[PDB]
Amino acid sequence: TTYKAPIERPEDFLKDKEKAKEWERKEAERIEQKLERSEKEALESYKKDSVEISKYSQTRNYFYDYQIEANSREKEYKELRNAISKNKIDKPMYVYYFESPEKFAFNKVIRTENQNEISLEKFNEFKETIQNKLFKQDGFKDISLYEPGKGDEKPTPLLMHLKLPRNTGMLPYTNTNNVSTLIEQGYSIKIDKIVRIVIDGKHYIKAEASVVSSLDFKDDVSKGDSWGKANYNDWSNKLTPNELADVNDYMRGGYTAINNYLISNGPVNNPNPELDSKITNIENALKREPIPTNLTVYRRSGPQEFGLTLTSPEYDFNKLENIDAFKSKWEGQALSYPNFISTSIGSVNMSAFAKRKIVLRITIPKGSPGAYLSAIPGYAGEYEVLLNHGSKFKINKIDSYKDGTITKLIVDATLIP
Ligand SMILES: S=C(NCc1ccco1)Nc1ccccc1Cl
Ligand SMILES: [Zn+2]
Ligand SMILES: [Zn+2]
Repeated sequence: TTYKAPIERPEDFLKDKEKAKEWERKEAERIEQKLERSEKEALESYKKDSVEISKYSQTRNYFYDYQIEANSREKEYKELRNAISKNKIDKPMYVYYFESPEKFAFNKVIRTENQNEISLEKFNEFKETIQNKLFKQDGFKDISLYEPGKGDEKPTPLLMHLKLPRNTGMLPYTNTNNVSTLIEQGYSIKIDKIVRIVIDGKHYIKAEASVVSSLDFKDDVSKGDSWGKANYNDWSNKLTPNELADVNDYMRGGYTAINNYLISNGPVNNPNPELDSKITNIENALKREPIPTNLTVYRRSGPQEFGLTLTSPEYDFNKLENIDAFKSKWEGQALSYPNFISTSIGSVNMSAFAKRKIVLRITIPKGSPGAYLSAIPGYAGEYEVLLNHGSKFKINKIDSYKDGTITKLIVDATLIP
């Protein structure tokens, strides 16, 4: 039943640097024979501009489809992405890399770079920050295949020991006299265990991390639409006529009256049985065929969703103090929506919400209520997934990016069951 690999390796090289580097060099030479000339050229460009190429691969998919196509960095992105995808690994591989604790919204400082010790207080604070959370990792990154020792670069107090699952793209390559391994990331990680370790008198937190598989179509709306239609083409027929009629009414513009009623706390202030009945039916419809796999969706959120307005000075994310204030208020916090929440399987910008500065990137766990409404023909919504009213979201991490000269935010959140 097991595939025999061309160059044998264990799942983890552990502290064995010599054996890891030997394997990595042999793999780099082996995979080089599978690469196309345009793929080899993309790898050469990568070594001369890795920082900018990596930053581009993190946020390229948030633009309009025509902007992605027109971007001068897109050709290089596609070629380097294809190169890594030429070596999907046959069995899991544990990798190692140093990470900033800020990557997990930990701002209390594990220890300063010049400091040695890690207090029990900071270790416990870090544990409570990362426990029971998923964190999206995205973009090109170089990783190591063995545990660092004395002679190795250790730029932070946090060491990631991450299990890459089978079929993850991994590209070992040569760079002048050295060898490195490139991955594209693009998955959720969970930190299962943290331990204090000592390397040459200095203390580090070693984080045992694993990938929690999910669908994330990003700018590939065609692939997302195929998945949505494969799972929800027969959804309309699973509903009662009243449920289907209320879902249809909502989709055709009834969402304004229903959601305004929910936002205004209408069930408490002025109960409307006709609106309550529609809400009941739509909620039931969303529970008929739960989201069948962990799924990432994207919502271009209005400032009112985060207690701001279009003219609020706090909504100007071009100022670093406004980003820091937003992160302080929302990172690690829960956000509950009284209304139904429309999202898209695509991360691309859309003309209807062109100027919205907040991109809510939601991971929906398997079994959540929801439905791919765009499986119903002739609908305005773009590749739409509707989430149930009253949904709660845990905000895990917030990032920023530039959309032209306007700074926008990416809010990495998880739907709570
Ligand atoms: S940050 C880091 N590894 C990640 C990496 C590979 C290339 C560039 O950055 N340090 C390290 C060095 C040697 C062995 C193991 C580790 Cl974790
Ligand atoms: Zn010590
Ligand atoms: Zn309700």
